[PDB]
This record gives sequence, structure tokens and C-alpha cells, in this order.
Amino acid sequence: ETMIPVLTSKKASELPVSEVASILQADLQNGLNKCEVSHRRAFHGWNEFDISEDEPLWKKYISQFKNPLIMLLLASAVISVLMHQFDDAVSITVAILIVVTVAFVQEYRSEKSLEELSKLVPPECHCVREGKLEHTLARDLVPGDTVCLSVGDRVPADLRLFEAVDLSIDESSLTGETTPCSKVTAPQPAATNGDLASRSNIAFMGTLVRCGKAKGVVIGTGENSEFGEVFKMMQAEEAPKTPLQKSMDLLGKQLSFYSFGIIGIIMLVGWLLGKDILEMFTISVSLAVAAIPEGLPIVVTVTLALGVMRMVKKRAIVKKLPIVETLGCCNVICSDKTGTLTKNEMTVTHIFTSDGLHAEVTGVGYNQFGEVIVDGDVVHGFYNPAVSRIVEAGCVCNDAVIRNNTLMGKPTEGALIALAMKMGLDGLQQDYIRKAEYPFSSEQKWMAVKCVHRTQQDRPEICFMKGAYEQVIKYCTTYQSKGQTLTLTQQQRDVYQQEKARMGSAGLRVLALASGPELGQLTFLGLVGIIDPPRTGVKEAVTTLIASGVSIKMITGDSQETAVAIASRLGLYSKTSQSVSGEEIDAMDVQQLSQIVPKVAVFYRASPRHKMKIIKSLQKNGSVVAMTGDGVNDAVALKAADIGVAMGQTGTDVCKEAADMILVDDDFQTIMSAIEEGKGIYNNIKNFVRFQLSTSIAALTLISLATLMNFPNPLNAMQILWINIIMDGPPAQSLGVEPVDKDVIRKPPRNWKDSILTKNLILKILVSSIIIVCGTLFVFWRELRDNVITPRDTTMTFTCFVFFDMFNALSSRSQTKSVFEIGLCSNRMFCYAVLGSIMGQLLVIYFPPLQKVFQTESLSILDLLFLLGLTSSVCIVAEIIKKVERSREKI
Ligand code: BEF
Ligand SMILES: [Mg+2]
Repeated sequence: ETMIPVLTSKKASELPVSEVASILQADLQNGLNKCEVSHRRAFHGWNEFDISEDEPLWKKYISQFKNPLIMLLLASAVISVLMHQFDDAVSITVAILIVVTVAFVQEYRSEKSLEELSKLVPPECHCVREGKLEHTLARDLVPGDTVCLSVGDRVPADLRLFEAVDLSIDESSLTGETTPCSKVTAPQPAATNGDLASRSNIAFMGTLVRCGKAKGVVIGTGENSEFGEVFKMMQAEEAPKTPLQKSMDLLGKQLSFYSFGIIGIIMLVGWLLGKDILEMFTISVSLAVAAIPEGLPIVVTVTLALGVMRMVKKRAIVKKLPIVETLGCCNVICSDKTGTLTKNEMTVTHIFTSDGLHAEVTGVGYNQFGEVIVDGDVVHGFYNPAVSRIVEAGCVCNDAVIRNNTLMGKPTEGALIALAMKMGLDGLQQDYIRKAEYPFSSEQKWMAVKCVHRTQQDRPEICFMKGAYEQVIKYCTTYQSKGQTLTLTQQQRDVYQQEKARMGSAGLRVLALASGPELGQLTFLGLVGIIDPPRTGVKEAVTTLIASGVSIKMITGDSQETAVAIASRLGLYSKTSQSVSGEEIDAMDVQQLSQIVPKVAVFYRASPRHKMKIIKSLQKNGSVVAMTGDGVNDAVALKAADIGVAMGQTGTDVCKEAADMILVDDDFQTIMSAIEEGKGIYNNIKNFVRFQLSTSIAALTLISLATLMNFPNPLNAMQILWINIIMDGPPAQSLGVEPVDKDVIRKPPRNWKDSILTKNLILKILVSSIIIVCGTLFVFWRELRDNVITPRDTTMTFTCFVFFDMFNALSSRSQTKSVFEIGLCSNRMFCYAVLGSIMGQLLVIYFPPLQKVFQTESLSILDLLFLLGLTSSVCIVAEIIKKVERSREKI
């Protein structure tokens, strides 16, 4: 009854077991009955929360339709419709349909790939009902149910523990702590209950039980657990607008202002001249319709879709095009540590024998991959007796079992199992029969077993112990040295202590091993260094990112020592750096955080709110901040961050949803490939924008000048259509599809205040436009001095304009490198397009049918050569400017 008010983990931790049971009306021994479970499920529902609420396809279509450039395109389409411009409206609607169709197809494919990659099995739960243990699905849980936890079990819901022996729960998923947290059934004081990791009497949903047996009572199901509050916070923060979208909006506003300026200028010119108002107004609106280019969205969408497809081919799914743009223009990259920077898989890396030999173990994870190297020599099997004895002691005295690269047991024991597997001694456990077992406990801090060989049962009993050095060395009396048994002296003990301290100073966890006939007279074997190593290929990637001008910071909820060791190993920590805890982050506000966070680089013991605050503080300075992670605090960080990078294997569903790209193989080379692709996309967009703006400005100026005085429209409809095809067609697409240069990807990241339209680009556009219009006006001046209108004037102007457009496109192929630096062939599509256009022009000016259709005349070889030479000043001037800029650069 009482509708079963949900108890938070805080209050459940504060109140004792009896009070919680009385409040929840839960039977600890006999469990719940079916009728009560159904009654409680009728209100609280199932143990699920809605993830990725997907709207129908029409909503996504409308969302892709909603773009300021698209709105400008429809505005231009309707204003052309009111003046009976059918061709312009058809072109605009075709461009809009193509852009939205491509965007919808790409997003649908990305969503399908995300759904297929993330395969989820319905988890089960062990609970007692009516007094007999029966296995239910995790969804059927209701508050008050008594849940039994075993080794390897995944916690389905929040539990108030009342029975637990030697329980160890891996909370790296929720808190990021690599070391499993011991659980105690005693109530916790309110003073020490502030932190999540300090709640040792609460079992959190989604965590993995690594050791011990537990019995708890459900206190929260669904969105009321600790995995529901983080989800609520996730759907409470607005992702910030991408710099690509801001640049697109700024460019659209600039284009609208430019169109308004030109129509006002034409209005003023017409008023000054004395022409009629209505025809001049119609001409102004027609010129405005001719402005606002329509191919920019097509080119941008095509280039970004090609980049997305390339990223997919590189094992990386991208939800949005501005997402990959944000990754390309990233400035600061942050990282969770436990999970994306480290394998979250304890592995033995250093072995020290009783004889003094040092052994290095390579490889990461719970897999047989890896080799043990002693003095530059690979050791396999029983090659080295000293290392082999340690491996045998760690393998026989082991209860952890790894199946299909999944560890069931203590991570430290899994490290020893993996080390034994790397040496080819995986089956050493089956060769002995464990007669007497002493289990590992916090008080004793050691574990010893007694066993006899399967086929050598007549051999005397041998006992192996593992644990802390201090406890193991008490039962050790002799040591082995080069196959000889010598009594353990005080000097040897001091040497072992020195080695243990040296290994601990490097962040390695020291475990002692021994073997002998009976407890107390064991022989010391050696020490093994167990650490949680970083993922392969991460140190080089971090070094490359640091050398590229991108700062790398670490935010994690683990201990200070582990974070410091990991950062020092990866190069993010030194002897002069500083570390800031979560309490220090919560201490100051705004200004002091802004002074502190950029200087520091290591954050330890950080709550999800602390990570969100750090992300917001980094965003306040204006730098683009990136973060990668696999947890829930990481998920809320990616939600607060502009760019979200997740892991497709070790990550969670919440982390994957909160992110914006998912990594399949858990690599960073893919991340810098995305950065390079984004830089190339930005360069191509800049070049295409410059070329199209210059061409549009020149064409509009020429049309306005022609209409202004006397001769009305000295060009036929077919010539105008072919001109419109050339500038905004295959040449434009080929310019927008320009590949990635090897020099544009070795540059410092673009600043936040940098925009596409710069003063240099504007000056180059103006210079090219004035040169083109001067050449065309000189040609038309010679033809008007001829004082005859016999299609020769029209065809000469048509060819001059076509050649000027081609040379402008060739000049705008690159903005930094010269013409003879990227290759004449380069894009095969560009060569095909220019060859097709030039043969079409030759047929138009040569074939009598096409000549009559286009109203052209015959041109001799000398005239064609002179035209080719004259319409080359744009390319020559642009190359001279580029060469001057290049000189001065280095100079
Ligand atoms: F998984 Be991270 F260390 F928060
Ligand atoms: Mg993590």
C-alpha cells in the first residue's frame, strides 16, 4: 500500500535495513507474492526507460527542411513565382529536394547502422518470491523484491544490501573507479554519504559483481535509480550550436545583406538616371533572384555526405554533418580515463623474480595475445624456471575464470590468468586437485591453497600463497636463486621491499607469490606488477595531438594516484603540473574556474555535474572542447559538449545516445582522420564559396551594366541557359568535390572568431570580378566599334564569358598552392566536365544547326587564340598573388 514511495539511494543508505524494509513493506526471507508484484508494477511500470524516442520520418524530413539557407531558397522561389520565373523556381525546388533527400538518406542510414551495431540481450535477475528462488527478467523487478547477487552477476536495479560476505562490485561504469568497491551492510553516516563512491551499502544498477554473494532489496526501479537521474540530466541540457551552422547562418545573412545592398544601389542608379520606376523595380527583383546562389547547399551537402561515407568506411558512424565539422575544427580534446584512455582491464606488465631478473609483459586485455620478454629473450612455457614458478603459483592459486575474453572474478586474478595464458600455461589449473583452500579476506590480505598433481598424487603436498608482500613474506623462510634454495636474509627482504616500492612508485600494484610444502616454510618466488594499462595506439595519438596544437585534458572519478600515473604514462603529467579535485571545482565559481581550468590538465574524483561544469567553463572561453568517454558522467559531458565521441564496444547505451559519433574499434587514428576530413571539407567549401561569389558578382555587374544603357539584353535565351549551366553546374560540383591536401591538415586549429568570408577572399573575389568584367567590356567595346550586330558580337561575348568562368574556376581550384603544385589531372570529374563543356561550345559555334539554334557565327583560329590569351589575366594575376603570399609567408 501507500503506492510504495520510491526511496533514493541517499535515504536508503541513511536508514537501517529494518526501517527500509518496513517502509517498503518488503519480506526479506519469503519475498513478494505475485499479486503484490503486479499491483506495484501497475503503477511503477517496468524496469525500463525510453531511450532514443524516434519520431516518424516526416518529422525528420521537416527538421532537415528547417535551415536558414533553405528558407532563403524558398523565399527566392516564391518571389520568382510571383514574376513568372518558372526555370528559377524549378531549379530551386530541385536543389532543395536533392539536399533534403540526401540528408534524410544519410541520417536514416546512420540510424540503421547505430541500431544494428548496438545489439542488446535482455538481462536477467535472481530474486526470491513466495520463499523460493526463481529467475525473472530484469524488467519484472518491483520495489521490495529481494534480489540475490552472485559472482559475475550484473546488478539489475538499486538494492539496499542486508546480507553480503566479501562482496566486491565493479563500479567503473558508474563512478570510473578501476578498483572494485567493497560493500558493507552497515548504515552509512550522513557526513560521509556525500559522494557516490562512498555509498558502500547501496548496489547500483548496471554494475558488475566481481566477487562475493549479496542479498538486497529493490529501492528504485526504472527512471528512479541512479541511472535515471543521469538520464534526466541528459535530457535537460541543450547542445550548443555547431560552428559550421553558425558560419552558414552568418553567410546567409551576409548574402541577404548583399542582395539588399545591390537592389538599393540599382534603385538609386535608376532614380538618378531618370528611368521609370516599375521596369527598374522588376529588373532589380530579377537581379536579386539571379543572386542568392542555389548550388551552395547542394555542394555543402554532397561534400559532407562524401565525408560521412568516408568516415563510415573508416569504422566510424556519424549522426550529423555539422558533427564531423565540429570534430574537424576541434581545439581542446578531453577524455575520460577509465574506459576510453585505458582498457579498463588489469594486466600484469612487470615481473620480478627472487633471483633478481626483471621481466616485461606486453599486450593488453584478457587475451592470449602478448609476450613475456626477459633480457631481450622471449620466454614460452617452462623456459625460465623462475618466471614459470611464479606463473604456476598465480595460475593454480586462482579461482577467476575467463571465458570468451570475459573475466569472472577479481581483476587482479584475471591479470594473472591472462599472464599465464600469454605464456601458454592456461591449462595449469586442471593439472592439480585443490585439497585445502584458504580464501582471500580484507583482514588477512592473502590467499593460499593446497593441491596435489593429477598424475603425480604420490608427490608431497605443495602450497602456494598470493597477496600483499608484507603478509606473504612473513610465511617465507627461503628463496630460490639460479635453481638453488637459500635462506631468506634481511638484506634480501630489504631488496624485495625496495623493488616493491619502486614498482609502486610507477603506479603498479604489487602482488607477492610463494610456494612450499606447508604454510610458514614457503619459498619466496617473486613479485608481479599489475596495472591498468592504456589502450594500444593511444600514446602516439596523444603525442601527435599535443604536437598539433590541441590541448588534452583528463577528467575522471578515480583516485588521484591512478589518474596521475596514467597521465604521466601518456605524457599529460609532469613534475610541475597540478591536479584539481571535484571539491576544488565546486569551491570557486565562474572567474577562478576560468583562471584555473585552462592551466590544469588532470581532474580526479569528478561528479557528472562537475564534468558538466568543467565543459561549460571551457566553452565559456570560446575554445571548441572535445571529450571521449564510455560512462554516464561522460555521457552528460558529451551532451553538454558540442562534439560527442563514444565507444561502440565498452560504452553504454546512454553514452552512445548522448554522443554524436560512435567508434567501433576504439581508435584515435579515426578521430584525426575525421579532423583531416573536416579540414579538407572546410577548405573545399571556402574555395567553392569564393569562386561562386566571384562568378555571381561578375555576372550581376555585367547584366546590370548591359541593361543600364541602350542595348537591352544582348544575349539569347539559349546562351543565357548554357551560361547558367556552366557556372552553377558540373564545374561547381567538381570544385566542391576537391580532395584533401597534405598541407591543409598540418595547420593549427581554426579560431572560433574565424569566418568563411575574410578580407583576403573578398579582395580576391573583387579583383577577379573586375578583371573579368573589364575583359568582357573591352570585347563588347570592340564589337560595338564594329557597329554591326550580326550574331558575331553575341557569340564572342558568350565564348569570352565561358572562358573567363573556366579560368576563374581553375584559379579557385586552390587558394594556397599554385596551379603547378596539385597536378593538372587532379579531379577526373573536373577534367571530364571541362572537356564536355568545351566540346559542346565547339559544336555550338561550329555545327550549323547548333549555330542557328544559339544564333552564333564562325570563329577563326586567330580569334580563338586571342580570346584564350586575353581571358587568362585572372589566372595569371591570381597565381602572381599566390606566389607573393607564399614568399612572404616563410620570409
Ligand atoms: F570512466 Be571515466 F574514468 F569517468
Ligand atoms: Mg569510463
